[PDB]
Amino acid sequence: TQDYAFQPGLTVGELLKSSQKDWQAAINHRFVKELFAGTIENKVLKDYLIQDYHFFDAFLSMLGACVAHADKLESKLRFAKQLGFLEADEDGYFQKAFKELKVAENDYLEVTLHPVTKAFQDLMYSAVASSDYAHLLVMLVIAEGLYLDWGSKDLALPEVYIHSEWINLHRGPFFAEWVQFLVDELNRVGKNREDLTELQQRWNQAVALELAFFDIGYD
Amino acid sequence: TQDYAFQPGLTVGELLKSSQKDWQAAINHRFVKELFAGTIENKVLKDYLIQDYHFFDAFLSMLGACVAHADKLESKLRFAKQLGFLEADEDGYFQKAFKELKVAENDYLEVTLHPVTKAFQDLMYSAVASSDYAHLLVMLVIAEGLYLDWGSKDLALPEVYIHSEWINLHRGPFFAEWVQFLVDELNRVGKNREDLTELQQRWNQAVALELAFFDIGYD
Repeated sequence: TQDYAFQPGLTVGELLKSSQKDWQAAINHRFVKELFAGTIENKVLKDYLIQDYHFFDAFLSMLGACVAHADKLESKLRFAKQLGFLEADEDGYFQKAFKELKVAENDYLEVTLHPVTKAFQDLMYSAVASSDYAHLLVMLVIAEGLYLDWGSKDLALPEVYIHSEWINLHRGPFFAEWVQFLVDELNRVGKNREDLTELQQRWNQAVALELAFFDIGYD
Repeated sequence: TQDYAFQPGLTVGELLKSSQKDWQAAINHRFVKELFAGTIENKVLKDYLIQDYHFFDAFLSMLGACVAHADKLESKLRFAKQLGFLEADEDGYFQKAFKELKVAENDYLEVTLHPVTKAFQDLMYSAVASSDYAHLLVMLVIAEGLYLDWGSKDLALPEVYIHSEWINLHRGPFFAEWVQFLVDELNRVGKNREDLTELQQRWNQAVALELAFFDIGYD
């Protein structure tokens, strides 16, 4: 019944059923509302972005691990394409946002990982350690799929670059096609697996952490 | 004493000493001579490129594993940048070259891996399996460094695209800077390692395989 910005199919559709409350709470979080309105306080966005730049570090590693462990050359190449985009456009955003928000390089070194950020990294690095494409895809479908689901909201875009660009990085046909690729891959490789319970446990925990992460800047 | 297109430094400089004969034989191979002259037979280039597109598959995986296992975010990002380049420009070359040489998708599925190609993949996938950044860098410094060393030769470039573009993909300031990055990284992480013998054994075997690979099209 629940609609999403992507077409979940069978396996991802099944995984989504147990995380619904967390998923909906995340995409309708205060953070998302205030970002779209342009009303979000700089201190809140700054704190979120500092923690998120650590997410991004482990996130690149997951994409790398998919290039390493995907079973199809075409899939490897699509991951490679996304990695090039992230180095150019997403890292570019972070550097511009930190300059605007007056975050020096060391003002990044010195910020402690929030317990949620630490939990998320642990979970991401365990997917890397598994060398298991399905476990990596669980993490990526959630991170990218949930961000597409809020990014795709029918709300007027805010005028300030540091607001609009964070939305635009998680919105639009290129990102939507990428998310559907990830979903299609998890449906492909997830189809007949013995360890669906383990995948579901990872899935549910990662959605919970996505929701908790949005509270970081409001602490 | 031996000059290279990159500055080897300490650790890479030491590794190079035991592979000199193979290295020089590879960069002065008939393949390289005939490619630069534009005299290489289509059948020879085709056979080489078909086997090389399997090298490229495992090669992307090694780059991915470096994004996953590099110890610095800046390094991860440089690997991510190179992966985007390879998906765009290098895969693009392969698709154009196969079209020109009339190699159908299935004329790729059906070609057996040459024993050298198989050996090289095994060695590349073992570096991936190690999750050890130094072992991955050994493989990448050799693959990219040796290709820069022949690609950088002071010989007039041939006129035919399928010849010139294979040279141009392994020549020039962007590729040279990439190779020096890789060397600098191996010098950084290789500096104090207990398993230098194991790294040297990998190194020497990979250079030997690079040399053998050039004979594939002449078999």
